[PDB]
Amino acid sequence: MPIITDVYAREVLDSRGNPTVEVEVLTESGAFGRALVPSGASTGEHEAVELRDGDKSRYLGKGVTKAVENVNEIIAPEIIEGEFSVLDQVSIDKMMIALDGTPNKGKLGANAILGVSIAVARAAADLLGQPLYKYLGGFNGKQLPVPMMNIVNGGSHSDAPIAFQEFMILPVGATTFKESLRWGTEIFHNLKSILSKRGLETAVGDEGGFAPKFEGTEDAVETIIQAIEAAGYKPGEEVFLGFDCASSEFYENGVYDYSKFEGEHGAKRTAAEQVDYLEQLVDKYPIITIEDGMDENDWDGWKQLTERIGDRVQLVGDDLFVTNTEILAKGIENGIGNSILIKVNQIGTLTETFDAIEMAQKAGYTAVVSHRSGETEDTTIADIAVATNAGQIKTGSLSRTDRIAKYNQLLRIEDELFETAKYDGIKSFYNLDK
Amino acid sequence: MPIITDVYAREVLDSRGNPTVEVEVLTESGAFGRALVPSGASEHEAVELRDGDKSRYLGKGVTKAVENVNEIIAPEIIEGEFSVLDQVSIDKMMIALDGTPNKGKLGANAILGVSIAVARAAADLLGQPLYKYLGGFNGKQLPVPMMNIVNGGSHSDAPIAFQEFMILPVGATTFKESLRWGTEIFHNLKSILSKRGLETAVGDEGGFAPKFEGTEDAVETIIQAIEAAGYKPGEEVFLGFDCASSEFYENGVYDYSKFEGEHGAKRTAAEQVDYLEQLVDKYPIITIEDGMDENDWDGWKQLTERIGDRVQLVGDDLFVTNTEILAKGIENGIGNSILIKVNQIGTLTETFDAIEMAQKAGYTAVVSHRSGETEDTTIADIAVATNAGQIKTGSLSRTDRIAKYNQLLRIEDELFETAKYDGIKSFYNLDK
Amino acid sequence: MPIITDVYAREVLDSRGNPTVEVEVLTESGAFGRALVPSGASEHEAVELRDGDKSRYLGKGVTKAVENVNEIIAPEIIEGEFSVLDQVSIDKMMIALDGTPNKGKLGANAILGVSIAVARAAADLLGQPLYKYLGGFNGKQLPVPMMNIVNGGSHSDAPIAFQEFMILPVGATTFKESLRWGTEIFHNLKSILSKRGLETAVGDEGGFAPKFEGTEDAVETIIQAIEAAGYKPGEEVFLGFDCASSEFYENGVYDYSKFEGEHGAKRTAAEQVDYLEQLVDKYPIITIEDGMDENDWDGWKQLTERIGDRVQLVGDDLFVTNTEILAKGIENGIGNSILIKVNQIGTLTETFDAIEMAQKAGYTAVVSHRSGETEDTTIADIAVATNAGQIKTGSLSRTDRIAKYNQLLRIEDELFETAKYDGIKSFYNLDK
Amino acid sequence: MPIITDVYAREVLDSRGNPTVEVEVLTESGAFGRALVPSGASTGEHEAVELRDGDKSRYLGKGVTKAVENVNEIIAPEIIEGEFSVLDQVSIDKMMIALDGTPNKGKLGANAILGVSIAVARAAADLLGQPLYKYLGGFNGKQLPVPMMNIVNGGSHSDAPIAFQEFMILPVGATTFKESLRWGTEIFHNLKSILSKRGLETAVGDEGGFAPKFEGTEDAVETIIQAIEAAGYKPGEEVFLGFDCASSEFYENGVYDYSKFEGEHGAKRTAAEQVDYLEQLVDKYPIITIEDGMDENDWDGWKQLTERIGDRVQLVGDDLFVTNTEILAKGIENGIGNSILIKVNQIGTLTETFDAIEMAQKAGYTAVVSHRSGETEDTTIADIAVATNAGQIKTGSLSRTDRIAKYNQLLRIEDELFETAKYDGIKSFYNLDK
Ligand SMILES: [Mg+2]
Ligand SMILES: [Mg+2]
Repeated sequence: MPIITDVYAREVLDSRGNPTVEVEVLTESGAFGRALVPSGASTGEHEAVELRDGDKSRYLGKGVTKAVENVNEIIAPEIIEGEFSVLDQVSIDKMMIALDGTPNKGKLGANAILGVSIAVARAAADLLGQPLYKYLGGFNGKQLPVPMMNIVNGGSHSDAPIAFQEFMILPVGATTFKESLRWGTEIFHNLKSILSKRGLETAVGDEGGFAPKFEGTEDAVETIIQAIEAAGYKPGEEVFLGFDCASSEFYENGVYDYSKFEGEHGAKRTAAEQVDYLEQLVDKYPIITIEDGMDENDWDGWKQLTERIGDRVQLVGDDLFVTNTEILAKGIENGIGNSILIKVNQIGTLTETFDAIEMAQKAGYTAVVSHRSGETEDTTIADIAVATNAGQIKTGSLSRTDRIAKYNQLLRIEDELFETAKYDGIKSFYNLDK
Repeated sequence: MPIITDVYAREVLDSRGNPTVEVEVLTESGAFGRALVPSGASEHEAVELRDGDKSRYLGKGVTKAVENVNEIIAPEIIEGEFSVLDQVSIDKMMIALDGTPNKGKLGANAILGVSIAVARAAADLLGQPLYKYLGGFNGKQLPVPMMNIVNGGSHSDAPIAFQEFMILPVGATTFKESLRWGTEIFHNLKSILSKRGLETAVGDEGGFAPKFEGTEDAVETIIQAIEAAGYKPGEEVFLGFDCASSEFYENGVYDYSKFEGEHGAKRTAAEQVDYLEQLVDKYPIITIEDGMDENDWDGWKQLTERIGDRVQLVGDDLFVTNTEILAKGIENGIGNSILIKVNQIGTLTETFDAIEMAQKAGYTAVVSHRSGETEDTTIADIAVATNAGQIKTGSLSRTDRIAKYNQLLRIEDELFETAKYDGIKSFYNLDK
Repeated sequence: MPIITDVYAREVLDSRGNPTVEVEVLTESGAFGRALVPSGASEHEAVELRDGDKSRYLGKGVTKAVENVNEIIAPEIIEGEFSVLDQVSIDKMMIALDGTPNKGKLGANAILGVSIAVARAAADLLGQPLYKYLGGFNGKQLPVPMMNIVNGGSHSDAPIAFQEFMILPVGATTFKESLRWGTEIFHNLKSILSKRGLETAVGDEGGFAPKFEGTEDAVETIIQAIEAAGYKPGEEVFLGFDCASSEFYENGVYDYSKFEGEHGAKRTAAEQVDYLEQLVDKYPIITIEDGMDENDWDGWKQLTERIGDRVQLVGDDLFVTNTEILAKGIENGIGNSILIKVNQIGTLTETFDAIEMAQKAGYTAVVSHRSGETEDTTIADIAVATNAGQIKTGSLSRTDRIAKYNQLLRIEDELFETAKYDGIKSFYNLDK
Repeated sequence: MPIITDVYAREVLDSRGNPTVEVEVLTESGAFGRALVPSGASTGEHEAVELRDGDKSRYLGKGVTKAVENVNEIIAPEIIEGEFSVLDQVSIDKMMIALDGTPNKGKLGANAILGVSIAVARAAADLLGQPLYKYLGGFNGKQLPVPMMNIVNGGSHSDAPIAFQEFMILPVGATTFKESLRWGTEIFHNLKSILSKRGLETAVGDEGGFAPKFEGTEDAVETIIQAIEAAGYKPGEEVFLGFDCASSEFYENGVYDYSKFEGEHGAKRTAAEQVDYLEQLVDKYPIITIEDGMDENDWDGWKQLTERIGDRVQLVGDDLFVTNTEILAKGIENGIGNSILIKVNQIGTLTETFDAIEMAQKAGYTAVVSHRSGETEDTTIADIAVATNAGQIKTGSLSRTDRIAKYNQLLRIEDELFETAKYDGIKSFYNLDK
């Protein structure tokens, strides 16, 4: 029954219109799994890199035929001839890491390897008749994540004078994930009206949120607040706010240079002034989470920021950790941050992904599983959040199926869990004292 | 074994963030089907059921529809011991159970959910690809895609009357190649827009709504993106419109001033035809959807006599996926193509009847998406099952659209050397 | 197929010769699970049900608990048609069926028996090793074992206050190697004791209770056995205590005179901390269990501030595998590790919640045996399922202990090249 | 279905902390059996010898990697390539005896061979859906054994001035095995109190019984009696006593030298005086069984002892017979003893074990299946006693799971047998006239 008999990859498209890898796994008894890999980075300092073709005359160089070939001609024959059972996730993942033989995964491609890794796990779940989350996390996978819902974009994703890349709402005060999703959409739609009445742009970006021409950061925040209240919810209690500052995008030579995005008179802040500024914002607005508040290399700044607001505010390393456990470990040992953004394709296997989540959790950090800019109809990250009782997810705004499909999968998971389902609300932030 | 043992509905979300119905069907032997219903309409149209509870989802909840499946439709199926393979008796039974031509008591969305999920479960039981279960052994023709790229009319702040502008990669050898071109043209257009300082964020169907100066600006810029990607506008890639002329038609006149400024022409039926013929003569346009008002039957006649031999004329608002109205169009020689919106008629059986009617009249049947979509890909399989030759399932952005394209890629891959992509020969309705 | 068709309990014996509960679960398809319950306690603790019939087993019979399974719990499961895979709903249902927080109406031992046997049967149905069914695909980390070797306090006639002395073979490469070392050290100690004319018979946990002269004699002799076996006390093998200080704590004072003669120090909270720090500075001690009284929260704070960065401080009596109390310890920064006794909380679900809480607070969760054990090996699989990193399951003597060790050997063997043994890195709770 | 497809051995630990062999057998249809071998002797005169590694730097020379290798590299390939069905116990056992080719089993190791032998039988029982006892003994295996329960130790297992190695209680007067076990524990626990009140040692030895510092043999016996009575049972009727004298341990040159263990003034008895002494003890105390009352080589003494008390007292050869049927046969032909201790690993296969039991039974002797000092979680000897309607077992005191697990298995066997179960009490001693 469980021996893997076929592993097949093909070229398909992601939510941005760019090629990506899809892999299908079949066992001798006919259990089946399909995996679609989200967009990645083909160059980087510390992450698994995906393999692109570079053929300027197909898909503007973004085709993934090489990665597809590597699956079909290198990985699949090793798996088939090895007679691996679909249940041996870790050996298969370890075999693929060694077969690529680079820390990068850049010989075979992180996209090739991950497609296989997830396809196998899904096939195993199908074979056992298990919901994926329980196969991945065992019998006690039951906690639905509080979602970080992208609502407004800035920085390099906007023309408006705003340095922070993304603003989010978090419906922590709901009692079920189902309710939390509802609130999200109500707030989203109310915001759309408000923007439309103001004559601002209503079309959406990659994450399915808005990038309107606000006057600045406070305009943006306060308008979100207004949308929360207009929908009938309370900002301090039921719905909270979050940032992805992506501060690396505007940091150079020890200066957080807000004028890269906020125009001539934007503040040029030192590390100590960046912290003061974020503390001010947090004392003013009901902000529960900040991603990349300091630069990916400003560890002293991260330290300062963690010492100052880390007891009562979640601080998420994205560019800081890059889903790398050697870097996460150094962060943990130095008391920097209290949360890590887990991007599955940035590390490249399910096994390594679960090791990062476990490492994070065991240090009292939160592990927030994350979408990419180019997503697919794959809903695996919803199952991973519940499998690990992660307590949080970041999978986009409240439009576009590349985002909504994950929310739908969470609805199905909560439904199926029935009376065993758990939604911890504010207690999901176990990384926080106050 | 094929007897249906569970029919279960659930409230989920569509691509616009509004509630829709999901239905799951199981047979005694463990075969499984899931359907999600696209966004619809709450005359002459199957209607979806919305809750109207101002405190939930702004009145757009579908708990009553979900409840109609679980408390009314499911027990009828289950107690009736219907086989999962008896698609037509199940659909028929649901139409009778609802009792109104509207499908308004149970909801088109309750009914269609079941209808699709039953078919998918049948395909699962039989080990068949869905397109082959639906269409028989000969379902093998991949559609030329109508790819939305620019929006106007009420979907834009720009002074353009027509609602959609489309590209059609007819000249490609395979569906796979044609999809590639779509994306390359689309990405070239994107960077041309940002180089002109125009807006790049997308709407419901994953396309652009840029502030162009006018209809000629939009078209000419689409053409330039096609050429900047290295494809020939006359032969490899054609253009298409959805004018949605019903939107700017008031009191016997096509009032472009509704969307196109203060000096937009007020146009008579004869002047519309002239303008459309002008555009067709001045640009490589192969299809026009709703070029005339839904009730301007005289105008439709005129337009079909004028350009029908060489341009596809698609009724959307004109036929509303209603076979009574389609029959009348055919009998009176109006149009040469019909947009099929599965949730607008409400069953798979009626959808296939509607397609069959169209095809037997020498019309093309263009299976279509809705503004609010889902992760569901059934419309891809319908297109191939009926060798329709065409599909309209959005731009090259948003998984709500791309998922359908991806499913066509899997279908073509699976079909291997039996797969067919006709290109310009897909337009069997066109005398030219 | 996964529906539970039989739940059956039976009176058997534990490793001390006292009655305990055995439960067997069967599914429709023939999948099978057997659990045996370890010895417990008849406040803030799940309680086991004892018969109290002075004419049977000296009042320790469990016929009423067995009867609660067979006449009350089983029919609820069977009539409810629970799937064997629905571990959390079954446990939840049993908690509600009992109704008291104690688990005192049905008995923690009735409930836990069912809970474990259901999981084992699920693992059997799925063809999965139990650690993988319980923990998901990534359960692969073998625990460093806390190996009891010498006993004191109320488990010895010798003048020693602390109840247990342990070795930890942290420096080993594999669990297999670490188990080997345990046995070699233990057998070397045995012959050193018989060469000194000291007692060699073993207690409940398979260790020794020799009449040493004092606490320094015991420790120094353990170290010598470690060195006589060719291992380095500082790096390869560390020591550990279970002081069980609650035992000699009266009226605000740690009264070593309870066990340590007539001139054993009466010690204040501050003087306990000093002494413990002294020992830690003078010997390679990596863990202390219950170094302070179960109710001396101020003292625990003090001790954790003092040595918590570099010594593991385990609450046993302090937390009583109760998440309300654990939460408070975490909130107040007391301890850095919790002893998990599955029968002290009473379900697998609550056990995993308790472990999860601990791990998420940066605490280690040390799965534990009880004085009265059985041939059951589930705690081995729990340790690996949760990648706990540690286990406390006895000395290197008695199958009640060795069976668990043997099961860890099978687990490691089965895991093959995926198996992990972290050694000193298992102490992720320790800043040093 | 029944063909053996895998035979696998590994190193595990016994109840004394020493390596032993564990073997697992699988058939093509997935029937499974696991066997753990108890401690043996690696040298001997007349027994199967187990194979130890002799590597002084692993497990102090007691590792069994060689035996494990022999299973995996010699026995398993013969079984797999031979395509033996799991049901052909005797051919497989005969094949292993010949493959080792020595009377000792010392080439491959008695531990290697037995592990396989039992694993196969268990797999066969699993394959057929049969309780093991019925597979081994056919449909009429239904008699629960009267247990010989170790309670007090002496001789070389004690510092106290007592020559006899072990003292036992036998709850012959109970009506079920279940009840008989209860009585055992009640007596055991009562004895523990009494000893504790006397200030004597309460820790346990290998068999889970006591080795306290009694004044001598009578002190020991009478204190056991006291514990019987204090628990509410009658010494002459419900509970009887037994010995393992292990008289070989203190015999030399025709002298039973009690001073080897009972100090300066211990009696030095001739063979005729040993018999008188045992007869005296039996007339004084309710002793129903004596193991190795005479030396393993003192056949004339054994004769004398059998002629004198053999009609009314059970006399068990352990060191005398060494589970060897050539020696048992000579004993039977010479009228020596009336019972034999069956140690499965001393002979080395299940087949040979059943031949010894059958030989014993057919001579009107009793066959008492026995534990070893180093035991395991294996419960096979419980099934063997019932399979053969042996009527007696010797599997230790009433503590330690290495002992209790056998008692538990007997409880399960009795339970499952239900109304067909049989516990003969005193009539189990069919070898006795009076
Ligand atoms: Mg239209
Ligand atoms: Mg303790």
